[PDB]
Amino acid sequence: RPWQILSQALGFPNYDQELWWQNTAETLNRVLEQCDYSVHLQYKYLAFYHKYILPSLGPFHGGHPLEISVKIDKSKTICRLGLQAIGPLAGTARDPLNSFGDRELLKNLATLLPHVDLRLFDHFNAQVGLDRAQCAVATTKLIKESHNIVCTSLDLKDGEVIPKVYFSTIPKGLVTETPLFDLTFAAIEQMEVYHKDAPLRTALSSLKDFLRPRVPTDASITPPLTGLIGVDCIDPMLSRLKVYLATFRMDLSLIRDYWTLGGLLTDAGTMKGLEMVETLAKTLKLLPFGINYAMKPGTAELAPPQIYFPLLGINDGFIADALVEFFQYMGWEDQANRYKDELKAKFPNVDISQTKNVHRWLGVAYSETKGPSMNIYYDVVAGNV
Amino acid sequence: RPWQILSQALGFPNYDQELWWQNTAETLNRVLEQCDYSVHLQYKYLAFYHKYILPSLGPFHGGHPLEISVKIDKSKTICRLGLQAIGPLAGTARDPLNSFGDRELLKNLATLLPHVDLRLFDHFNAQVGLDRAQCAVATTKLIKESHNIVCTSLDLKDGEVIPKVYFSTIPKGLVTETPLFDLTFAAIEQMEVYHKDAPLRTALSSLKDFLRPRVPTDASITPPLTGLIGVDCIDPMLSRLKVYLATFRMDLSLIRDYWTLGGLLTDAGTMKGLEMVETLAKTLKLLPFGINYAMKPGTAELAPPQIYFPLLGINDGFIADALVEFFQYMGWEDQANRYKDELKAKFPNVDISQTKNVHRWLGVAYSETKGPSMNIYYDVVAGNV
Amino acid sequence: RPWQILSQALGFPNYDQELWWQNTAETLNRVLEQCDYSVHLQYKYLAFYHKYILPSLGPFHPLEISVKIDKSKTICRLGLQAIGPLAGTARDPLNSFGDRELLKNLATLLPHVDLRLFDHFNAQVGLDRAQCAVATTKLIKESHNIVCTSLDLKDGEVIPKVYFSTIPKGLVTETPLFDLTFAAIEQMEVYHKDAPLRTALSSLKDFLRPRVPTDASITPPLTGLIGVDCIDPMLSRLKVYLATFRMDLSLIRDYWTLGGLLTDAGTMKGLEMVETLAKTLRLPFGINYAMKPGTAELAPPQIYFPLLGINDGFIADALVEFFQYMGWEDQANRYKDELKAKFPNVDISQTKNVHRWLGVAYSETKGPSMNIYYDVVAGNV
Amino acid sequence: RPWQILSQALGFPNYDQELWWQNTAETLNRVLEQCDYSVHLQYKYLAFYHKYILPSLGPFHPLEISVKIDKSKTICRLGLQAIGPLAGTARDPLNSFGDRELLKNLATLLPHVDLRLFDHFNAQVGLDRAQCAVATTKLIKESHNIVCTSLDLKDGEVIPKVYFSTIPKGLVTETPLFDLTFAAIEQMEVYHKDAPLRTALSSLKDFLRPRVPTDASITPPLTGLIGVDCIDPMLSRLKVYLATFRMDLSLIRDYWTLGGLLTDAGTMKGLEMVETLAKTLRLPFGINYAMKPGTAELAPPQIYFPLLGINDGFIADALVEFFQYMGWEDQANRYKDELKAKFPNVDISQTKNVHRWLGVAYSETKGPSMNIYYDVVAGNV
Ligand SMILES: COC(=O)[C@]1(Cc2ccc(O)cc2)OC(=O)C(O)=C1c1ccc(O)cc1
Ligand SMILES: COC(=O)[C@]1(Cc2ccc(O)cc2)OC(=O)C(O)=C1c1ccc(O)cc1
Ligand SMILES: COC(=O)[C@]1(Cc2ccc(O)cc2)OC(=O)C(O)=C1c1ccc(O)cc1
Ligand SMILES: COC(=O)[C@]1(Cc2ccc(O)cc2)OC(=O)C(O)=C1c1ccc(O)cc1
Ligand SMILES: CC(C)=CCC/C(C)=C/CSP(=O)(O)OP(=O)(O)O
Ligand SMILES: CC(C)=CCC/C(C)=C/CSP(=O)(O)OP(=O)(O)O
Ligand SMILES: CC(C)=CCC/C(C)=C/CSP(=O)(O)OP(=O)(O)O
Ligand SMILES: CC(C)=CCC/C(C)=C/CSP(=O)(O)OP(=O)(O)O
Repeated sequence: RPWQILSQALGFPNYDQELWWQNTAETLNRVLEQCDYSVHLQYKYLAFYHKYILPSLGPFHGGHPLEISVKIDKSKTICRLGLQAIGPLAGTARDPLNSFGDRELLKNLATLLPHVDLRLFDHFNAQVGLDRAQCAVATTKLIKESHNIVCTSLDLKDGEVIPKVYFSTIPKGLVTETPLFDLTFAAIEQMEVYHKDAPLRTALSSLKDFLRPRVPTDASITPPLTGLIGVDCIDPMLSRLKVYLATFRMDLSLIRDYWTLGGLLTDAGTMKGLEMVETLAKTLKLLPFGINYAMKPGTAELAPPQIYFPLLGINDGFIADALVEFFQYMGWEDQANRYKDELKAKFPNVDISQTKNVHRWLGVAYSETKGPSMNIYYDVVAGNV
Repeated sequence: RPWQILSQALGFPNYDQELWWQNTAETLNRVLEQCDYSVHLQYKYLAFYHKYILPSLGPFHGGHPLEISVKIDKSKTICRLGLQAIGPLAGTARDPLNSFGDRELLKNLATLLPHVDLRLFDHFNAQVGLDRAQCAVATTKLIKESHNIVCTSLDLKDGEVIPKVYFSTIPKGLVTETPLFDLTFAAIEQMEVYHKDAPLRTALSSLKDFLRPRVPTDASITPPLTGLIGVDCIDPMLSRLKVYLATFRMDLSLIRDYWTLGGLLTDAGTMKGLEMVETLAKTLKLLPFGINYAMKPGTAELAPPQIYFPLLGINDGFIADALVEFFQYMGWEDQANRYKDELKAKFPNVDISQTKNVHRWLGVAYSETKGPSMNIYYDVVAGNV
Repeated sequence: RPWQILSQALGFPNYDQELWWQNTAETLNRVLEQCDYSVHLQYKYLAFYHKYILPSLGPFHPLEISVKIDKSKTICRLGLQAIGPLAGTARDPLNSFGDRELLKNLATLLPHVDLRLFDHFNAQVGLDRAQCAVATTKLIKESHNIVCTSLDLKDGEVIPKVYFSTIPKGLVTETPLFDLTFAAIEQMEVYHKDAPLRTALSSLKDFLRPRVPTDASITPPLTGLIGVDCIDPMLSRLKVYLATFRMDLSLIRDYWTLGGLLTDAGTMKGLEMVETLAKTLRLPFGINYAMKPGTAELAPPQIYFPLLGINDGFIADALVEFFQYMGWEDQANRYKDELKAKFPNVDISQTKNVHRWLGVAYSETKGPSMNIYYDVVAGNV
Repeated sequence: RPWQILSQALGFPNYDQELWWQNTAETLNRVLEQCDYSVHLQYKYLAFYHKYILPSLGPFHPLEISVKIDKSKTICRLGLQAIGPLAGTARDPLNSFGDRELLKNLATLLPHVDLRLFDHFNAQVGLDRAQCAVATTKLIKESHNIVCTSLDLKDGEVIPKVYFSTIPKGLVTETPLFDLTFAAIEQMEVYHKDAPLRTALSSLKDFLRPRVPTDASITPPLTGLIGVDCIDPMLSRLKVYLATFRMDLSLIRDYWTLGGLLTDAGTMKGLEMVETLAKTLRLPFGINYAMKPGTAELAPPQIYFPLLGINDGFIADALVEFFQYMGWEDQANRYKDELKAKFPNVDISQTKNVHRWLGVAYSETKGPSMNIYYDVVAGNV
């Protein structure tokens, strides 16, 4: 009902927006129900999605697909939306790298939401953004669906909408012929919060020392590489800063290396998470792999990253069986016994035992305070067509 | 909650729209609850009001106030919205009679709602609408809040939105120096449905014979007069056509004359409704009075009109006591025992025992098939300020 | 140059609008120059086209630019199908909203634009959603349209006109086209108060009754379009258009003279001219009968020759020859060069789709006139 | 005439936009003519102003048109405070969104517009919602603004500039203005990679340290504005503006020469000119120190004389006298007539608010220049 009511109440300004809603909103409503969001929050979020996200999605120019993800720990499941906002001139001479859509979205969110802060967005836009002529050069040197600089996620947590943004470093790297490592840390080392917070500066210096010998010292795009910077759109002093590595090679040895920061982290917390990540890899027998190093102001110590396993081209029925098995290993019997039925109900129009593109990523995390968590990213449109 | 959730989910494009929502939507949500609309329909209608009605309302140019009305019979209470849509150039040289806002609204409704039909709107717009130069002449000859030709109501019935429009005859009357009676019936006699439906033509001819000697034969604006034409925005063949009289004089004798069509209607149905209307007038000891004659294709017989009692300048605490008394007379004990508490809860920010502008109209009706009904029109903004 | 300056000053809200401008506005600017509109009017009309027409055009009948040529002057006109943002979907299957949106915007821009006739014909020949969906089943997939619009760029103003198709209501109601055409006209406010129009129409009916279908069929000749000016109903020309596939010298005489009703020298001079043009030279032929309130007498129609599928180099040579016959030596000596310059990105000697219609007219007061309709996009791609 | 043609072609989406056009566009057209912009550029810039500036202006600092006069030419510039649709409400208390909306639209219109410096300074001196609400308690009710914008109408292009106020972040953070100004500048990408800019800035700091507050107070002279060009950071002039209430011949010397640091004949020729202008002649005085990447040496500032509350007839006579002193006889003989013609709906001899600022500059390569800022609305109402 909510996704249908809102469709009857609001209609659509054009057919593209209708088509996006007809191929996403039922799934979104279902995910929200399954995660135990109340009716009022289902309406909150679907209304929000209708007004603010539909027009950002573009036509039904080369972007990553609209992704709904779930963050699962033993207590609860939190839903999140990941998108490439698309400007109305995206991919044309006037906007070759689609540099305006995501800021338009965030500007609109800043007058909607009382706790959204654009300062980190603006900071990183100044540091890794490009002018028109530089965007045109970057399109010549880039695969035709990487013609993007920023993208956006919306965490649907505690009855609020929490935006996050990701800035790609590659385009400025290609155009300026500057090493990715240098332009990443230079952009970070120029933040206001960096200049006033000793713990962040320590955490970063340790991260730099780990990354220096593993990533390129030259201007090449040779993995592993620092390809993305992530921030929360909140007070700079509260915001997690994230450095993402992209790489094509992952075996048990590189997992250990990335997870522990090459032997720096040796505590039982780290090793229990490591065992869990190694087990997951074995369970899957497994786009680049991602590694996400997270830092916060007021914290001098690096914690283990999150590792993202690409799932495109692996059968979704197998992934679902694999995840049930893995939830059993974790002692999450509740999650194991519903996952498969709940997956079928999110995507009723396809048979998951024949698809290979519905599960896209599986991110893994351990914290000592919070616990272990499972992040599953779905290509929503691929589960509705 | 729904009115608040939608405010958090959607925000506002400008301050005027926020201010309208802050002074209407809580009351609207409360009315909808009191009338037993489910949560899902409360969201349906409030979302609708947010997207479609807020931008039509204009700044927080001379129009009638946004009105929420309730239609009460013993079974149920139906909620309705009445508004003057305001175009963005309303009252300026480019649009002196605000001739565009209501059509903009209806165009938007025609792509939203599957059963909305514009043919009657367009027909009456062709017959009583004016060009720019004629609109400017009419502004010279009109009171500065009658600078309007059409207005709109939205019946919120059976989980649907049913639009109705009202066309004022006075402006074309003033500008063309044509009698109001003539231009009203001429416009009606030119309808497609009139040309093909003998019963409507009979019903109308009886109405004409009753109205001819009571309203002006000349071009004057001397009451009683045919001041408004009302239609439903549905298939012309299903649509009720309504002719409204405005007048300043009402005593028991004119009530009898209007109610029975000067002795034409003499059945017990008509006389029971008459007794009820006479009692209501006595109970109130009572803007013009309105009389609304309703016709439908396939019906050759006129039924008694609805009579509208203006309540502006009478104390709202007295009206509420008066209505409780009157609901008792009718044997509607349920409605009598809640009316006063429910009224206070619709308008918590004012003390109704001191206001005089919250109740605006009280319309009365009797049908033999449906039953007696009570129509109460509230100035929503006056109950929130 | 104006079309380039306005591009630099205004930009585009989206790529479709840019593309329409990049394939139409240079030509439009050139037509305006060739017709001797001043620089200020070139800017007036191109700025107008940018703000009001671009968004009506939809994603990138075809946008038509036409020229009305008599010996004194050449007047430029734009003919379009406005496209609503939900056109062709379940919510708007016959694109019934775009043209009214355009006209509402014009009613606040222009002091003399009147929507009463638009609204009257919309009420009479328009359809509701469910009837629009039935009509889409029974119609070719590019005739999913009810109204279109023209903008006459005359005397430094913009004069709108609208055209209502009768075919959809015909198919849905299974009513003869002749009956619904005249029924819609006979219901006008102006018809009820103007005897001369009623007479003129009764004579047109008497001529059309035995020539068009008495049944519900869509066979030619047929009353397929009603045209009105968006001005005071009492000043507005009402036009009834016939569409037909058969035209020979005998049918020309029949249509031109209303089957022998018109016999004056005015009529016969125009007849000789129209016969010659035919000799000099697949969409139907069009015949357009024009009536005005206060006029009881029918005049000869305008006849539209379809030119789609005929080579544009041949049409140009044919037109030069014909302008010579008329004693318009000036128009004959420039036509070919001016045509090349309107459409520089294409070779007009290779194309078959640039010239679309050639309408012809005679008046005794004004004179003979030539109306050339160009598919602008086909001369630019 | 262009401003009238564009009005007829484009109309207005709402009355506020009409009103702004009816009180600004005639003047803007007249200024452009007087400065010898061709008809095509008059249309370029008025069409631009219609589409992009009107909706930014809000409901009907004040919209300023300025002229930069040297002996060769006069260049026209527009200075505005863009106004967001929720400006001044709880959702946007310091109007922090309008100017970025305007610049985003300019970035797709114009090929050379760059937002990196805009974004950098927005991150450094901008505030979140709760901090914007605190600043509104501590600020006069028309200083509820953080950024404003100018558009230089030079060489047939539009060159945007932005100005960030430091005062709000100052009040909210209780940080000295001097510290936050330089901290924001010292964090630029270009500062970290350009030694000459760092040197130029260090010399400016050394001059400003003992003259402006060391505490958090808002007392003069103070660093109140940072100005940047919206172009490649490496080409962009960075400007630090002082606002002060006290100016005599001694402080002029002090500001002009950087307290004796600059002693060359270029500096002293400009100094004589600025002294004369002062003799010839309540908002503060402005002093604008300009730096560029690749330049290690500070040049003399531009000094802005406030003219609000002084009679405009007297200012005009004062300017004629001063153009004579400069040997600009042409500019002296037309100034007064050209001023009357810019503002025909008002009598400029009765007004005190039309001329707002008079900025003065010397370069050795270019020459002396005169910048006159007009409150356009005050010359039209
Ligand atoms: C801009 O980031 C992307 O588009 C991602 C992740 C990514 C990021 C960098 C890179 O070199 C390769 C992949 O590539 C994807 O296919 C994808 O789905 C990504 C992603 C997914 C979810 C999300 O919230 C952000 C990015
Ligand atoms: C256009 O109609 C109005 O504005 C009404 C009713 C009316 C109508 C005609 C007239 O000469 C005097 C009053 O005047 C009112 O004050 C008012 O509230 C009217 C009304 C109210 C509700 C509604 O749904 C339609 C009209
Ligand atoms: C709805 O009318 C059209 O689309 C026209 C003319 C037409 C009109 C009726 C008909 O039965 C068949 C064709 O068909 C065309 O191909 C075309 O170019 C038409 C036209 C052109 C210009 C104009 O102002 C109106 C219609
Ligand atoms: C925020 O800056 C302004 O609004 C200005 C200049 C100013 C700047 C800083 C300050 O502390 C006091 C005044 O104050 C004015 O009255 C005015 O007209 C200013 C101005 C004018 C044009 C321009 O391009 C920028 C600022
Ligand atoms: C291949 C690379 C480097 C990254 C792509 C992986 C991906 C889906 C990144 C977004 S991670 P995010 O949704 O923001 O998750 P949290 O870090 O807050 O748990
Ligand atoms: C003074 C005059 C003539 C009329 C004003 C009275 C008024 C409030 C008219 C709208 S009546 P309406 O809401 O459409 O009620 P229904 O007839 O369907 O019951
Ligand atoms: C009806 C058929 C088959 C073709 C006619 C083509 C057509 C509608 C041309 C426009 S006629 P129009 O431009 O409105 O010209 P005028 O009658 O005012 O001279
Ligand atoms: C800072 C004070 C008090 C007044 C200055 C008034 C002001 C900001 C004028 C604009 S300076 P601007 O137009 O940007 O001119 P240029 O420096 O490029 O010559």
